[PDB]
Amino acid sequence: MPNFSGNWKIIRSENFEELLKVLGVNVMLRKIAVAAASKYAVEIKQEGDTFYIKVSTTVYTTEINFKVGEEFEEQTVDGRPCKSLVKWESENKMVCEQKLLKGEGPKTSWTKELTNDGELILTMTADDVVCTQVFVRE
Ligand SMILES: *C/C(=C/c1ccc(O)cc1)C(=O)OC
Repeated sequence: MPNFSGNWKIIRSENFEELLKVLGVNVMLRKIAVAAASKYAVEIKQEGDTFYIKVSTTVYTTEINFKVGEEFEEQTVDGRPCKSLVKWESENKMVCEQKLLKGEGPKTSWTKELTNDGELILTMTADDVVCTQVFVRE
């Protein structure tokens, strides 16, 4: 039965560069990252509240596994390791709060939501800045 499970392809990406700026990435790498972002693909497998997620671009791929409600280790958008915890906020929206393994830095979070119109919306937050990325089924 339809849930977050599937193969998703990005169609829109708002404020990605601004987010990277907040995370201290230099302009030239930001521009390359924006260009790289238009090939973001996401593969999800969901059973109950257990999730497998693989995000990839042209040259890079990362996988996470989590159970809602259970702390796990992942990276921030700028590849610093963090402790993560995901909770539901409604039937098809989840919110992840993150804490840096080492160091100090901006407060980062992310959300994933399946909409009525069959889109996947990712938001990624760093301090004051919110990046939104919209995906549709392949
Ligand atoms: C699901 C997910 C995907 C993602 C998208 C863009 C970038 O840059 C990293 C990761 C996520 O939870 O990331 C925060």
